[PDB]
Amino acid sequence: AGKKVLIVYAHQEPKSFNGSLKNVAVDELSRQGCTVTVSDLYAMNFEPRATDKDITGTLSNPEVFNYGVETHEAYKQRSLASDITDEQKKVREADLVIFQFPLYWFSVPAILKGWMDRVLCQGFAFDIPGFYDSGLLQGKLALLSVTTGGTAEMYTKTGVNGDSRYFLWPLQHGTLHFCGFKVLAPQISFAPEIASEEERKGMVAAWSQRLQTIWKEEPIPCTAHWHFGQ
Amino acid sequence: AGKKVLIVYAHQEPKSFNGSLKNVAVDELSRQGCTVTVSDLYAMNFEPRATDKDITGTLSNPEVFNYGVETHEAYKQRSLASDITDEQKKVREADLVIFQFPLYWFSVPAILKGWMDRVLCQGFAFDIPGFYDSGLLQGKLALLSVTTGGTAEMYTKTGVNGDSRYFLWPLQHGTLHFCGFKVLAPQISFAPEIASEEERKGMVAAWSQRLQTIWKEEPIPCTAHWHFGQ
Ligand SMILES: Cc1cc2nc3c(=O)[nH]c(=O)nc-3n(C[C@H](O)[C@H](O)[C@H](O)COP(=O)(O)OP(=O)(O)OC[C@H]3O[C@@H](n4cnc5c(N)ncnc54)[C@H](O)[C@@H]3O)c2cc1C
Ligand SMILES: Cc1cc2nc3c(=O)[nH]c(=O)nc-3n(C[C@H](O)[C@H](O)[C@H](O)COP(=O)(O)OP(=O)(O)OC[C@H]3O[C@@H](n4cnc5c(N)ncnc54)[C@H](O)[C@@H]3O)c2cc1C
Ligand SMILES: CC1=CC(=O)c2ccccc2C1=O
Ligand SMILES: CC1=CC(=O)c2ccccc2C1=O
Ligand SMILES: [Zn+2]
Ligand SMILES: [Zn+2]
Repeated sequence: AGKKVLIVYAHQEPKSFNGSLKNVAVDELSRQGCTVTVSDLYAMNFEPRATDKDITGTLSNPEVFNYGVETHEAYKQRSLASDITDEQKKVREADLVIFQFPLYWFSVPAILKGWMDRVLCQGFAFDIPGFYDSGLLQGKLALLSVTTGGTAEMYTKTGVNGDSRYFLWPLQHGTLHFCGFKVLAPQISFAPEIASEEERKGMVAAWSQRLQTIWKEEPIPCTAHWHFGQ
Repeated sequence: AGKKVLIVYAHQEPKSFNGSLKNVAVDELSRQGCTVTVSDLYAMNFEPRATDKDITGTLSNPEVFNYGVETHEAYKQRSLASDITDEQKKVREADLVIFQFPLYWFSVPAILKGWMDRVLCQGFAFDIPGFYDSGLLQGKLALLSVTTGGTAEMYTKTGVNGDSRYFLWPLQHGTLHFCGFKVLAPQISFAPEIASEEERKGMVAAWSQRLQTIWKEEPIPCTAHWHFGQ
């Protein structure tokens, strides 16, 4: 049996370092004989806003709209917006979910944040109780491929931007692990725009190279200690 | 003389605890005689996507689209989308910027993330010469008024969600401090949905009451130590 992979891609320019790191993952994983699917959010013009338009049935409480309550109900009633369910299908079948994106304000670009806000709804990605170790999407793997504007030094404990693991907390722990995902070590391609053509090629190569043995990797200890190191 | 406050509001329902917190802020601040403006993102159906549409006119390089470069150029060129500039006019005139939003995946809702991604562009919010303590928007105050689903205990250093100061890093340090803002201690109305009518009123009341002396408040030492250290 093989593996299914979903690459949530968030970048406007196809000729970008992000586009390349995505094409690379597709080429490599496909070469391995893996089933690959890519969600080019910008190309799809994915709706980032969480509104009442995400529910197609009668609202539970039309007087006071509570997005969480409504989407949770909609998911169970199979009345969620189509674009939401489409992504949920790809995630449900995936064994590995890779997020390819440029660092936007120490987090993910708005279009990607919307993906996470609307797709990973209650009932699908988690329950109460049913998060973190017992998240509904448990068993699946997750990996963040982030390119940055700042350099590696900038992202050290004593660096101006602080340790890179600090901003990974919301994404890796608060989102991914919360949904049950097993987080693999993030892939951070530091300051490509500053790097030389050769250094860039090295970063792209390093990605492909790592992917060759991606299925043999063990997930990181998604704990507060891993991110902050007390 | 006088004070200007911009409240970037991010919530779908006017009858929500978030709507109430925003309304109260408008009340107290207006009572104080302050100049108050509110950006109801959802009502405005604000565009969270950072696309080429954000630039009006000829792109500096239409062959390869680089958002940060295109926008920075468009800012200096006065070729940015009106919806972005409008928000920039408000921010530039404000003395205090309050963000009212529910916690979405240890961060801000996608619509709000978009506001931060598109409005706080290079040339306006920051620039190679100035960031963090030398950020372009230096001198201005900033405050995050966030409501959470999880209780306070869940947000302790030894809790499931970890210390609240952890998820605040990317927002307070990575975004606000990066632009030069003076970050005031955040206001976190923990699990309002779970709280009793009595407890909630206490949360709302604490919000307005705090607003009475906001101008006498000292900006928190936005350091890594503050967020993670002891
Ligand atoms: C809204 C916003 C917020 C931001 N927030 C942050 C932040 O919080 N922290 C931070 O550090 N940075 C930040 N930045 C910067 C952002 O992280 C970088 O712009 C981004 O990571 C760069 O990646 P890119 O794909 O856009 O690269 P590109 O601009 O495409 O640069 C890559 C270069 O490599 C070339 N190239 C493409 N493919 C290949 C290939 N296969 N081999 C060799 N060369 C190739 C490209 O053509 C180009 O010359 C922000 C920028 C914006 C617009
Ligand atoms: C995509 C998504 C991601 C999420 N991620 C997180 C996360 O990372 N962490 C986390 O902890 N939670 C998370 N949540 C939950 C979210 O943080 C909470 O649902 C939200 O903060 C609750 O705030 P609210 O304004 O919607 O409250 P409401 O649902 O409006 O509840 C307030 C209650 O008080 C009533 N009320 C209204 N006005 C007043 C008033 N003036 N005085 C008294 N009572 C009043 C309301 O009608 C209601 O009964 C997430 C939810 C979603 C949809
Ligand atoms: C927040 C931020 C930090 C960077 O180091 C950086 C470097 C180069 C371009 C943009 C950015 C940016 O927006
Ligand atoms: C991450 C997260 C944590 C909560 O405590 C919570 C509570 C109620 C609804 C949703 C959430 C949520 O998404
Ligand atoms: Zn974790
Ligand atoms: Zn800071």
